[PDB]
Amino acid sequence: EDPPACGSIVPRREWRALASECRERLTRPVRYVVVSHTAGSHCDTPASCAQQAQNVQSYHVRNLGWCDVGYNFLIGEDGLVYEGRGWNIKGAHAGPTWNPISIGISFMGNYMNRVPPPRALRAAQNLLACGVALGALRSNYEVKGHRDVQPTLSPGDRLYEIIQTWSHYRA
Amino acid sequence: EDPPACGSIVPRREWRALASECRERLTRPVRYVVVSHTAGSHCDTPASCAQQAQNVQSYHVRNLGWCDVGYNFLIGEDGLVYEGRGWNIKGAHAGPTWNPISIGISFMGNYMNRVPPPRALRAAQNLLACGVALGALRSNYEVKGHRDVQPTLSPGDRLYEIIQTWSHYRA
Amino acid sequence: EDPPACGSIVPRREWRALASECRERLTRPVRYVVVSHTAGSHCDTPASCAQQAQNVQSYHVRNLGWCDVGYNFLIGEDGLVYEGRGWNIKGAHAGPTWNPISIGISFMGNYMNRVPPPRALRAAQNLLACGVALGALRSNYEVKGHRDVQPTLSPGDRLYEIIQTWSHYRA
Amino acid sequence: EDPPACGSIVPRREWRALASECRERLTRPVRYVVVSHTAGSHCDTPASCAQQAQNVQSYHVRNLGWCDVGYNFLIGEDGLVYEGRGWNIKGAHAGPTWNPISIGISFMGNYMNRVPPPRALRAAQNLLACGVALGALRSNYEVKGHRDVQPTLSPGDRLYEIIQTWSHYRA
Repeated sequence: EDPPACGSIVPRREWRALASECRERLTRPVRYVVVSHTAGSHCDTPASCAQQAQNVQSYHVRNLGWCDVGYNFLIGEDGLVYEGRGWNIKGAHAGPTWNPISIGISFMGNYMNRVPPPRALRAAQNLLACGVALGALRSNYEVKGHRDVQPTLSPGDRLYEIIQTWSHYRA
Repeated sequence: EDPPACGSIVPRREWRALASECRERLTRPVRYVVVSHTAGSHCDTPASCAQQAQNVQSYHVRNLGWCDVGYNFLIGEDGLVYEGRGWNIKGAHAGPTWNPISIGISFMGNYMNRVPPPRALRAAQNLLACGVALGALRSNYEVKGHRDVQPTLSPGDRLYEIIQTWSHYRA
Repeated sequence: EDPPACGSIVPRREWRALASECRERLTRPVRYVVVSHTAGSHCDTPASCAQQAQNVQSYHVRNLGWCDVGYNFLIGEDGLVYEGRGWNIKGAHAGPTWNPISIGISFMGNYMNRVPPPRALRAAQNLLACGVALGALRSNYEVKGHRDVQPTLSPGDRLYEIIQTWSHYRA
Repeated sequence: EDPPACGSIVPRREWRALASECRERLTRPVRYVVVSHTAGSHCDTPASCAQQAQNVQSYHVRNLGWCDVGYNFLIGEDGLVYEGRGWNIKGAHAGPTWNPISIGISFMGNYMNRVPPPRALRAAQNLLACGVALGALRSNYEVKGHRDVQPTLSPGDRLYEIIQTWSHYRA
């Protein structure tokens, strides 16, 4: 358990992630959930997606210098949700104006002309569900697309195309 | 009326199962969950396990002439749960004295001397978790080994050896 | 084979018992008998008792959500023995360590400051005789006080005094 | 700011308990608390209760054969909490289904027709506030009546009426 029914999340110890060092904490009942993409390479197997998460964190830790991978959760097309900063550590993912008031979830890969498979979309929503259930996400949580809050191309034309569908998407 | 953060399941319409011919139902809160293996080939990709599902369902349908895949849910080493007969229909999985009062989930593989991967064990636990939230299983469901309800090595020595540690395993 | 009759037990059928869902079994011969009371309200007629018998059961299956009334037999001031889980299925009456190895007869009522009418005593002391002849009980079974194996006042204070008198009472 | 600030519990070695013999560990945060009552004699002086506490202990330890006073914490009408088997050791107080996912606090006495003094009602609540501040009790724990999970009158018809009023009582 991770208390309630938390839609199968892969713990850090499992994708061989480097120890975090982030100390800033999210004031908890979070309201917004910004959705993005990594614009990087994608993976369709648990093995390649654990090697892929690794690739993203190392770039964030070793190269850019941050305390840990900046997303709170990474979603692979292997239908699995990878753990990042978790439901409590404020993540660096949408800018200073949004990082402390929202959870950040990123779909691994670049979705300009490519749509993520149903299992990712499913894994994603299922991850939000265990969010409310946990008491980290207000049942009245609002999902904004990365574009919506920053001058950016992500989460890809196609991936942004679908998030507009979600019962919680917002203007 | 009552859905608390269930979990994510791969729909038959995705692993392309055949049409179910079963029309017999399980009476709702179900009290027992029987765990078993298929003593078949494992698979560690959403792709491969979309076939292993079929292999199992067709063997059951085409060769034993059953109305559908035997178990209510199949579980892959890929870390995803495959929908079998689901929470509503009675599956054929552990003798006539046990089939009408239990949910039968089965890890796809011959776990005689092979422990299933963490993500798989995680998949199953979470599945039963959804079970409760959804309301199909009692809050006090009782996970029982296959070999506990009838004469077989199933669900494999090492897999059985592992489920006895589960919070809901019983006598 | 020796018309072993002592059968004069009201059968589940007769007191309108809800169908049991219990399936684990004792092993005959069974060596111990734990005597408890229900600390509940007493009845003294085949009518008012098949009433209480139904009540004690709804409390065990409807409230505590158990697979059936927890005792193996219920004695009534009406002088009759009411079938509970019976001689073969293991009840839920004295805890993890005794439940597996013992039958649990319980007197319907609260014997903290009353002595069960002779009918009840005769009824029970006779019920044991049955267990013996049929084989359910070791010819030399040992009787225990509910409070003997669990922190409680059961089987009542004066009723407790009385059983310590029985031939088969053990330490 | 926010330091331990736990209320105060009488240590084991102050009321003289025998050495504990238990090794089974609770897994914390624990989310359920089951409120029981010894159903025995009350006390109202740090002297009489410290005595009463060991009575209860010998009974569970030498009589029943158990490894230590069944409960995790005993509440005295003297306004003081007596350390039972503590915050992290599995107790024997509500059968095999709850003993491992709950903490067991018992009010020394019998409240079937006697309301516990306010001090008592404040010592037990203060203890709970403590258990949350120490991360022993999940922040959103639920209080259950001993009788809501097992067949018994415990904690007492009036004490039971008292706790249902509680902000965490959730049957």
